Amino acid sequence: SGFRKMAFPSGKVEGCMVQVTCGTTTLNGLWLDDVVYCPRHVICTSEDMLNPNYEDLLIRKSNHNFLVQAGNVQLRVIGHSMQNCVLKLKVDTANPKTPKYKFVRIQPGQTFSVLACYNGSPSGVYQCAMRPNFTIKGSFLNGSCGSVGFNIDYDCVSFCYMHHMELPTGVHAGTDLEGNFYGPFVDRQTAQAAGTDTTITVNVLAWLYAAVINGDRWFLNRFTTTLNDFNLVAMKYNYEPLTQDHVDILGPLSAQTGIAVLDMCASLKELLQNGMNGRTILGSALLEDEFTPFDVVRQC
Amino acid sequence: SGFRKMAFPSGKVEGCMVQVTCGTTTLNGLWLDDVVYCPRHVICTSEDMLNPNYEDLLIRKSNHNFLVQAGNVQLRVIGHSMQNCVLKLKVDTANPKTPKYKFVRIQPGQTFSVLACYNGSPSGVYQCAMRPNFTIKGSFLNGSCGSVGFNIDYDCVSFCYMHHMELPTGVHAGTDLEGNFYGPFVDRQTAQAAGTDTTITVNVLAWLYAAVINGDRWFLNRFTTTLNDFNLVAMKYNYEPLTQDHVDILGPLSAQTGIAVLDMCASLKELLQNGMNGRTILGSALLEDEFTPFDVVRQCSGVTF
Ligand SMILES: O=C(Nc1cncc2ccccc12)[C@@H]1CNCc2ccc(Cl)cc21
Ligand SMILES: O=C(Nc1cncc2ccccc12)[C@@H]1CNCc2ccc(Cl)cc21
Ligand SMILES: [Cl-]
Repeated sequence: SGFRKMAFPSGKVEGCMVQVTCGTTTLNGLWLDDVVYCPRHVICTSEDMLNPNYEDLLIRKSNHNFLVQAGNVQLRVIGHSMQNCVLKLKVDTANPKTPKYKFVRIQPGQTFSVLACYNGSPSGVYQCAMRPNFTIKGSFLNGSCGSVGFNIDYDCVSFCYMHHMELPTGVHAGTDLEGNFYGPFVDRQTAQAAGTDTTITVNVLAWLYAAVINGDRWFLNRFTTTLNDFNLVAMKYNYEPLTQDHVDILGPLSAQTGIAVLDMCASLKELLQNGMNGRTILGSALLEDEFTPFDVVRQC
Repeated sequence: SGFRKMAFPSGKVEGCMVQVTCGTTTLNGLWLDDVVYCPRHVICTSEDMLNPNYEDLLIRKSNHNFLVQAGNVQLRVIGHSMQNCVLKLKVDTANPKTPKYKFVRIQPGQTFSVLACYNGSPSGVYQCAMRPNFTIKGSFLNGSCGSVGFNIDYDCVSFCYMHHMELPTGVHAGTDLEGNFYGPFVDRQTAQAAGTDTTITVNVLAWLYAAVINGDRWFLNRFTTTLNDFNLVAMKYNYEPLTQDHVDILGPLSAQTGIAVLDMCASLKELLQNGMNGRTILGSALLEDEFTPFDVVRQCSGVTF
């Protein structure tokens, strides 16, 4: 029993964290096999940042301009290339701690663990979700760029996020490990704003099933709803539309608890209408949306 | 910016997790140097759990009865002894991945990271607090016994908790790494209940400072209070008493934000008597008490390990 916001054990990723320095800029890199992946903005100066021409800045660099430190050992850079917004630094040593890995691009609503690092040193691990507006509500200070988001399945690490920047609202933007940004963001200090954030409906429903599995049924009701009537109500509370894919995904949890997805959708509509009335669900006074249906099945 | 429930990086502890199987029971062990530490209830089965004489059950076990698996390698047990509610299995091989470590007993209100394991394999890491009633609101299923709680200070891992059991309310009970239970609990299948819990006041204040550091000031007010008047209010809302030690501990956060500890106490008093009024603090509608003052400073300063 119990339900916690739980991160994947970070050990497999800790052994990949390195410090990357180019001039006065220092940030984190991910050392996998003989390549160090890091944000390409490590080649920018604080002023260059408004309209950098990364191809122009990169062509002016040599392998020896990149200082890569793995613990107390300096790695030798023997090549460099740019793939979208990530810089790939070929090094002369394969990381002996390289786990079985994959690069996966995730969709909004997906969750992942973040290993927050400063100067190539892991400082903390927390759990995140890719918001529907493609930002992440992380906890990052200056120097955290290059910190990565990941999931572990079996002994395989799926790297899904690399931290690049903080937006004016305090939320974070980054790329997959192929350098493609999540969201309409660019690695430039130009005026950029996150779109209106919405609640991840499928995740809230999954969390309501987790509460039912943990013995909490107070919020249930005798009502059901159509998918269209649910979405009409959900939209008014800034909740993401629930698609038939989401309904299908909740099938296992619906079968396990005996509560049909549209029956749970009706409990959610009523919770949005009434609030919680001094009650909590799984120790929370708000509806939690950073647990996917997969996380719930895995943890419960 | 941002404030998350953040655990210590678990890598140093992952390299210590092993599977311990004795009879029909399989649980987790902590392999440090040439010793595997695990709950002593691994020697128990069905009849045993009811009324267990652990000295009697342990004396009949041979070393070869404890199957210890470290990854895909079986460790050889060359000795066994019991220290309080923890079983120590002497093995022939020192763990080459043994980090710099200490065994520390923590006090209620102190936080730690838990590396939840099943079959000697780490499955998740989460941050939690030792409640004032000595339970932990963890997330544990069957097979999680032997999972450990820890903090990291520089390069030294301080092991502070070993998971032993789940109480009927879904909360968890365990021991320090010397086998002494936190709380009035015993490792036996019997009627046991967690006492009425209280809110960790110093931790709520620390979290209010974290909210101020992150730009949330709506709850601040012009008022201050005496420590005695605050404690009279706090006792009414099942909040732990705030001592002068707590006030001193919050000094750095008070100096950083310009909000005196007793000034933040008057904010807490108004929040307790009036509520949040539809507003949230750091994305929460409840007052969070599982971040210590040190946790807030560490996260808002970026300390690495
Ligand atoms: O955002 C950035 N860094 C940070 C990243 N994360 C959390 C921070 C918190 C506090 C200060 C900085 C933080 C850098 C620097 N500031 C502008 C900028 C513009 C574009 C790009 Cl791609 C990177 C950056
Ligand atoms: O509590 C225990 N294990 C667990 C531990 N954590 C979370 C669980 C969740 C669900 C089932 C078991 C769980 C064991 C088994 N039940 C009786 C018992 C009595 C005494 C002792 Cl010391 C251990 C135990
Ligand atoms: Cl480093």
